[PDB]
Amino acid sequence: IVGEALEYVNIGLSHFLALPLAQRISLIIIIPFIYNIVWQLLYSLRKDRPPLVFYWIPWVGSAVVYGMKPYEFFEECQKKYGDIFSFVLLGRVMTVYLGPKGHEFVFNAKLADVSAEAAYAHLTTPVFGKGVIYDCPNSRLMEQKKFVKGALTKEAFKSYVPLIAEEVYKYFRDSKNFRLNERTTGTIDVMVTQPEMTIFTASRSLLGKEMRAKLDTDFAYLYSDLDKGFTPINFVFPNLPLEHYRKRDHAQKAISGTYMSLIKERRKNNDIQDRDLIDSLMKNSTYKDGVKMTDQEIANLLIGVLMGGQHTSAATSAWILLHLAERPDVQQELYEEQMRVLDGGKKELTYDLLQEMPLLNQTIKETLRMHHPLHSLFRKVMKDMHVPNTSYVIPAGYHVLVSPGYTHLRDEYFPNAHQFNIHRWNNDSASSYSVGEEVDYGFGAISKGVSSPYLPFGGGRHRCIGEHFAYCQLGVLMSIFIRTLKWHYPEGKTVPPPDFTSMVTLPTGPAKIIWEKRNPEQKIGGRH
Ligand code: HEM
Ligand SMILES: O[C@@](Cn1cnnn1)(c1ccc(F)cc1F)C(F)(F)c1ccc(-c2ccc(OC(F)(F)F)cc2)cn1
Repeated sequence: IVGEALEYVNIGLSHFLALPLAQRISLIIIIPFIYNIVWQLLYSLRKDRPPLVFYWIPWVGSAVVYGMKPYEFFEECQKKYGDIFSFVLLGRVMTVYLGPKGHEFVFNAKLADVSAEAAYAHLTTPVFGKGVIYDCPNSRLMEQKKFVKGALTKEAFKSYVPLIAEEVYKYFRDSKNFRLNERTTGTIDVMVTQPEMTIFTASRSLLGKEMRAKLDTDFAYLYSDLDKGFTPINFVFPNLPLEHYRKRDHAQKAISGTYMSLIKERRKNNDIQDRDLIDSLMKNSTYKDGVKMTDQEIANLLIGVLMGGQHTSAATSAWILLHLAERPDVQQELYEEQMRVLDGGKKELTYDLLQEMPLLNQTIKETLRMHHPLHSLFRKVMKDMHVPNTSYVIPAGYHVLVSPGYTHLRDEYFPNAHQFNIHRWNNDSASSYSVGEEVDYGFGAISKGVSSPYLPFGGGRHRCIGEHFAYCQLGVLMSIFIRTLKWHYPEGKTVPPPDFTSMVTLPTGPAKIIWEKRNPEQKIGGRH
């Protein structure tokens, strides 16, 4: 008789349901925690799965450790388990593939194996709007990137350079952080100054003078609100009945409206030229199946590209200034190059002259190596993936995580990886370099191999299309900083650690530098 025993199963369940509320609430915690521990131990005998990082708290997983310092988490995991390992993150299973073969396994994954929009849609769509980037099929994204890249040409960069330089000189003249006509030395926070310079220069060149002029009004409040909405909290809390979210949503509606007003006002007056990205998106924003982007999708794609280039470029800027601020030898070297290429300052900065400043371009290159703005890129795995040369299978529903920024800081690929050395790039000062065969996913010919250990702009179909614009912008910025100012740290200060819980790996604030004018009596002309 085990019928007697199955009777006691029923009896035992009734006694459980009659336990005090003190013991049942403690059991609604103990039973998940123990089953979590038993499951992991049985999962560790699966030979068709990467090793899984142990963790106590269910659902949360390695969240805290990974979120606070992810490169140190990866290196500990890499020493324990090798280059392929999985870890649980706020409900998901993330399979990291570290190193250049992980660049290949993720960035070059078949379109049917992995989805970037499935990983990112809740991150970006609430900020940018609907129908663009990750709120549309991949084929739509590929052509959207063709549209934007069609405004990012050599000829456009030759007109952006004097526009960007004008904004920098105006910032030095008019901003309270400088006032170079009035002050010859001062202290700035680079996390204050660089996001401002970045949007001022990005607005003026990409969006035009009307949109730039709007940031001198109360309208700048809306960019701030929108900017605050650009956060990784959206991964788990995209829309909450909270106040930050309404200012964010209001700002998205208000900013896309301004852009549409200009779009419809320029099409009504047929004022459609070749000035800015707006004119280009107006002239060239029809998919190859003949559907035209709407005015609203055009404005949402403007917010996406402006927001993305905003955070990457302003963090990089801030990092270039923070590193140079303890390197007066590099400032000095960079300044000699300015004097040589620009005839002691008697030549006007041009896009062409920027391409003859290899040390300045190497400084950007070296900063992006040490401070890759994106420490982790995700795809959601759609179909079961076999990891080559292993017995590993990554089942559907997993995420794959690739981290070229980790590889940038490994000694085995960059000698003395943790030293800032622009001369590691002597005779290799180009933003990036397709080391062979190319391929086109819809937005131009890019590198087919993505095995490079330096991948600041990723690779494959989801590869950045902003790299030439960002060099142009940073190039002009830094060329004017160098020529105008020396700068250094307050006493006993140094490079800050990155913020990895943020949207980009920007420096922990406040990060102050002291500036002094090279020519205290030089004045900046124009009215204010
Ligand atoms: C220092 C500056 C920048 C860096 C290091 C950078 C880095 C990256 C990386 C790593 C990716 C790949 C993301 C992924 O694989 O999930 C990417 C994609 C992209 N970036 Fe950038 N970015 C920068 C600035 C910009 C700028 C200035 C623009 C446009 C003006 C831009 C537009 C884009 C676009 C459209 C994509 C495509 C994403 C996709 O296809 O899913 N970025 N960028
Ligand atoms: O790729 C971006 C940024 N980007 C690139 N180029 N310019 N901007 C982008 C792409 C196309 C655009 F049109 C605009 C745009 F902005 C992005 F999609 F948003 C993006 C994707 C992922 C993350 C990320 C942040 C934190 C993370 O870490 C932890 F721990 F999870 F929080 C992990 C991942 C940040 N940004």
